[PDB]
Amino acid sequence: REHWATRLGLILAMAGNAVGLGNFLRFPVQAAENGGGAFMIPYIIAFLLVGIPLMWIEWAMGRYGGAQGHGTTPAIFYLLWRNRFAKILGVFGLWIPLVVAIYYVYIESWTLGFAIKFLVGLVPEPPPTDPDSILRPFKEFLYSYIGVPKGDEPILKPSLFAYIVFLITMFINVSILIRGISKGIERFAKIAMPTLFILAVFLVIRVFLLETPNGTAADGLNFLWTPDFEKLKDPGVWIAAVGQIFFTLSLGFGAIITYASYVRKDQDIVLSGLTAATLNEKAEVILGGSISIPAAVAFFGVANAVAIAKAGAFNLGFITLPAIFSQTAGGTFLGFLWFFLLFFAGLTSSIAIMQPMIAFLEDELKLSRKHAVLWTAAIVFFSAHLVMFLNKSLDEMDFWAGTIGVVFFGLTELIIFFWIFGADKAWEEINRGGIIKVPRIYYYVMRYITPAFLAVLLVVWAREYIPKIMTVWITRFYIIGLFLFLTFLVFLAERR
Ligand code: MET
Ligand code: NA
Ligand code: NA
Repeated sequence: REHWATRLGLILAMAGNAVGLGNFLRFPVQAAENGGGAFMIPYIIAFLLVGIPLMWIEWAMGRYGGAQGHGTTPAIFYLLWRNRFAKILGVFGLWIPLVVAIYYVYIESWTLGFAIKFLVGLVPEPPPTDPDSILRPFKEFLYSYIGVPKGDEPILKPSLFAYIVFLITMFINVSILIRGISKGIERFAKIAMPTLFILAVFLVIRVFLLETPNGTAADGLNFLWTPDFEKLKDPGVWIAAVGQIFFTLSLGFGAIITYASYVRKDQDIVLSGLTAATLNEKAEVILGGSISIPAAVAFFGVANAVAIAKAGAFNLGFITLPAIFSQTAGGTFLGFLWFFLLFFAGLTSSIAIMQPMIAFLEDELKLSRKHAVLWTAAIVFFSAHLVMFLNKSLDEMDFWAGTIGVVFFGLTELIIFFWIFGADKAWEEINRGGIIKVPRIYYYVMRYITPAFLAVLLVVWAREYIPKIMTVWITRFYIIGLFLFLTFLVFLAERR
């Protein structure tokens, strides 16, 4: 079985798995929509009670399975719980990263295409002192690239350039993935993560220098770090906080498990997972939180920044921030750096979510690495046409697979590992070979606090939020077919 070549490379590949678009696009939106600093008290709490324990649990399950040649949750759930229903529940660990990949690589292609056009200077030229006169050209720029209808008709018409960039992005993902774990993902992570850090630091420094008559970036930093204890009672704040922790840490996507399956049987996983989780949080709260919101607040004020963030997740990243840059010296090249930062973040994360499907085809169906990568590329590329041309299909996939799915699967893996497989056996497997050992209190957090926390979250989410959500049926129909297809592939694997 393949294994990570170096200790540093494993850490940077796991950091590249965690540090993604969610750090710079989803997190600023989630923070601004939920009270700014009010979002930060539950966030930190969730990171301590859910993020860190589930990270260690997914690392342990990955390495345990990889020691037996299984990097995917169907086989791993069966090894932890010899039952056919465990294999069915494992199918979710292939279904989530596939559906997430279908729209995540497409969003990644957006960043690459915007990076290209901004580098070449093919950007709108707003008239040099109206907020709408500056925002509207970039709103049309994004709407033309993805093909947003001027009305609400549910058909999208992406530009030919966007489609070509999507093919190029799929090609780039394949070129990295086809070279394996050590010579592909690891070697590229060693390059992308320093590039990602440097770009983020330069953007943070440049944003800190922004001052307009409406405020400064310091006001955005204040808003982000001003506590609001009156929101701690709101369940919606905790739902967003835990969902953001799940998303940003790649928990419940099956990616951490698959990556950890290439960690050697005796190599450390406690400090490694802790370092990767800490690197992700530094990138998120320090770097991600200091670019979008501070620049937005500096130009528009705290009032309009929150309103723009409420306009959607893409508005802050693809319309507002490029427009704000368009009013500063050289801001087009600054916008290029922003989208290039986003692209490397998306790329290091997209290779991670597509590795589970690759690992299943390699481990269980005995396909070659080339054919596993190429067939995974085919399934993702083909299925992506649904997201490309059917309006609001991307949102439905992110809800079922990337939002409810990850929390349900996180509770599922925790219960299989710490309740069915054995709390003491799981604790021994987590701490085995660790350069440091997990604090004793976390044993009770993993056994009682985390599953009770996640169970209450899911119950609240089901009773209070999902009935309202219940052409979206086309997307539901298709992703159900994807689950049946993976179920059939699991059936073929066990029959072999
Ligand atoms: C594509 S891996 C899941 C998302 C990733 N953790 C992010 O923060 O963007
Ligand atoms: Na992240
Ligand atoms: Na990434």
